Amino acid sequence: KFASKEYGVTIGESRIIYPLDAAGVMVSVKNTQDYPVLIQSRIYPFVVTPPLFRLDAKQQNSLRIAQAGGVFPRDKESLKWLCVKGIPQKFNPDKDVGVFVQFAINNCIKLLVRPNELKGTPIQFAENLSWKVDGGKLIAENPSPFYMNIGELTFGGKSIPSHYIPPKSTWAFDLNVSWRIINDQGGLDRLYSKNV
Amino acid sequence: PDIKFASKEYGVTIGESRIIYPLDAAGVMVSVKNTQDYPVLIQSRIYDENKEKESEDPFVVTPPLFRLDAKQQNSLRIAQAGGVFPRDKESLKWLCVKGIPPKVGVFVQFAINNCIKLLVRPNELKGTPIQFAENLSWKVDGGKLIAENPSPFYMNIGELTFGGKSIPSHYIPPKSTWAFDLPKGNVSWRIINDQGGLDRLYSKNV
Amino acid sequence: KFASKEYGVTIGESRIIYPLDAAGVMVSVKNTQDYPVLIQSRIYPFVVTPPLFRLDAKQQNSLRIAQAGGVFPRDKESLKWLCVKGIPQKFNPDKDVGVFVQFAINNCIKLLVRPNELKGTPIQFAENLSWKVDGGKLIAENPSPFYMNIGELTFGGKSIPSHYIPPKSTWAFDLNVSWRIINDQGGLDRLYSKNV
Amino acid sequence: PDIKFASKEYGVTIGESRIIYPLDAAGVMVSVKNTQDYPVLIQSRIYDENKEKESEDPFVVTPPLFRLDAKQQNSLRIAQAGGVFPRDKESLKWLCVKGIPPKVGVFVQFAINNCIKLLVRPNELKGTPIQFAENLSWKVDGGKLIAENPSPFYMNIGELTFGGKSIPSHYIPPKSTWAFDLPKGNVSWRIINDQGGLDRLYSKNV
Repeated sequence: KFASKEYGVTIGESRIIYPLDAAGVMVSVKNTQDYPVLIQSRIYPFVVTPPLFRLDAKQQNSLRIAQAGGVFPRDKESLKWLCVKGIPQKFNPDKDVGVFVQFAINNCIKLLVRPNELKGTPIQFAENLSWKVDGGKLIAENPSPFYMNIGELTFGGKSIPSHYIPPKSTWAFDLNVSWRIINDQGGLDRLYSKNV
Repeated sequence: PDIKFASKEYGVTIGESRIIYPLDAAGVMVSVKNTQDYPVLIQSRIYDENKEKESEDPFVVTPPLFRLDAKQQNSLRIAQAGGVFPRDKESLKWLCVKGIPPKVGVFVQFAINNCIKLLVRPNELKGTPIQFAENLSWKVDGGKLIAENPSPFYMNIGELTFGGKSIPSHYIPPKSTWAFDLPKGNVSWRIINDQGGLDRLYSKNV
Repeated sequence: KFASKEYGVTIGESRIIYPLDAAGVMVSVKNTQDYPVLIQSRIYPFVVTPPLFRLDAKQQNSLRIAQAGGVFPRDKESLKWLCVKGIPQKFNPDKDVGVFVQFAINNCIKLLVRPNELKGTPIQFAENLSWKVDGGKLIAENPSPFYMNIGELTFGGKSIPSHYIPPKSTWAFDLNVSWRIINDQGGLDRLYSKNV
Repeated sequence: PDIKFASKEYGVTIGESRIIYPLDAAGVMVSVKNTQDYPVLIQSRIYDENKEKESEDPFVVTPPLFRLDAKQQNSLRIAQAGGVFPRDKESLKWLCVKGIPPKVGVFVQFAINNCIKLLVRPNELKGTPIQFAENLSWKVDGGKLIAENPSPFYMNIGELTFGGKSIPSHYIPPKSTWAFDLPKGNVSWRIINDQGGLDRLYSKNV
């Protein structure tokens, strides 16, 4: 038998905002191990540069995200994912014998694509969510041009696993509603309540 | 002693998230989220790179101890319990949230200590870091590269080279300086903006 | 997602021989980590001493295995298992931030109970295994008073996951036979062949 | 560099297995076993605490590289490819067998480097370690506890105390000595016998 569990939390939101129609954006990638790693980037259209490079211990390097430049919707935000993979004399039985480890790490930040033509900010629209219940699931609708990053969500005084609400669209949660979205200062915006 | 396995976000960091605390606001709230599908016990605290760990911070989080169920999230409440802080410049604090087990073979337990920057921003402060990145000046002393920051903001640097050679980035504290180590014998830099992206390149000679 | 695999082999056999009817035996337990651990022992009758104790980094301590002294068979060897569990100022964001680990470890050596009255050694009896096939499984019989520690086992030129063969008893394997047992020098004894 | 996670058998060692190689036997065979239910790649070699790792040993294992399937076992073949070794005393070698992968989240790989003692025993040597445990003598020098071993065998010590204080055990090489570190300022010991058990206690004054 060999078993492992991981314990920890995500703090806040992290995102890259790509302003639609910009030649591109630059993003830092820092290796914080104290050994060399091979960094490989992909997006999930857009294209990332270099698609593959070496990073020495404690060093950082920039990446350039840039858009193929095909049709994007102009009425709303879109969501892509940037994923960055990192890959890595006398005999002495106290040094040499035992268990040795290696690990590969795959990271993904949201890459948020925000058309220049779009009005205001998520905050200004957070109240305007409305809610309903269907085939057992708690459905939320977002009329907003923005993704609504749900950070606190209670239904009938009991809290529901969060998830963003795509703009001009809907999202369906598993089981009176209150919610807070996440503001552009990593923080939680104010609370709202509604009915069904 | 605590056996350290990896560093941030498992050794690979994209950009840098930050939290702004508007000085003498009653308090900010922060989302915290358990990605596992099993319960996690959560311990939160504020630290300062200039204060001893055991000692208390003027700033405080709530709940300082909280069991969080599978996939669940909770809000933390950061509050300045009346410390005294400068009006003219930013102050850096760190909110850390550590997970732990709730109460033939190996059973391994990985405990993630996740810290994010708490940037204490006086409201008597107009503009943003973006508008001050230029103002950095550079100097070499006892073989260390020294950055002077005349501005009220922290310059969270994300790209640094000195004579083509890339240097392990750090921040430069406001109205203060920072000393970088060298390898061999012109300076170029980018700070990290709010879009979580990198700012423009600037260059200057020592 | 979080996943881990372990890669390694068992070398040879390890056992404690308890000579039936002895006041007891002594066994070393060494902690090879460089930190303190809490050692807890159990047997799977017999009794182990201390049943629970602290062991500093690199230190060792003895354990006394001793038999309740109830009825044991005298015609053959018996098999018990000894299992030993081991349980365990300025802030600086390069030292303090990241992933930290702990692990508990549970070890089991065979505890082989060998009556004084018993003749010879496994080696002298290794040839005397005989084989058959039934409900799809490859069955081995052991007429020997000893456990036969199978270390190499091929059937129709293809190798089968090993397992000991209890004495005056039988064992059934999943799917001409050849086999080697393990001698009391950790090594592999000679090869034999039979039919069905 | 290789990132070390734990030491032997994950930090908790019961007794000590050994392998005896009868000097100038053609070769001994050893069982090796994959407990996982997935394939493992196996790399075997002999080392000497007195030779450099990269350098070749007179002794050799076969196959030096072997993929072993789920739950499978294989025999290794240790052979003295005509080195020159003393007839009068034992020599210690080490057979090491390392496992490796065959060719959102973390994927972790634990690689176990398992070594067992290869005790090269001349046949011109009657008796066993058991019959010589008594012959150890002790001495204190520059604040180290020194064991003299006049015997042809390795005294694989499994219990040592000096003035009630327990000392991290080691072996004492035959017709040679060993130097133990101290903590504070009478000696008691047990070697490890063939039943994998501990021998009788002996005591002596420096």
